[PDB]
Amino acid sequence: GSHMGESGKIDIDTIMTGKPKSAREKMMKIIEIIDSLAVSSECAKVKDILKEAQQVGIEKSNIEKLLTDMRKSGIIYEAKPECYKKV
Repeated sequence: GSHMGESGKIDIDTIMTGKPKSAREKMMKIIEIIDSLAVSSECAKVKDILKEAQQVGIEKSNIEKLLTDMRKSGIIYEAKPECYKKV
């Protein structure tokens, strides 16, 4: 913005150095939807992520294995059935 800060102990560089941009292009998109849905919820319903991510063109098989990778990696968590929140 009018200033910046660190991404944290993880960045974009560490991804794009060993993955195509499609990694960030999806990763960021998923967490954007999760965080946008979570912005006044305990969690984002993956039903809603399934809606909006199929609208950005992500496949439901993608969304569900992506969400799975994310919760299992610690990029997000569940804490409710079918409802996930950006870490």
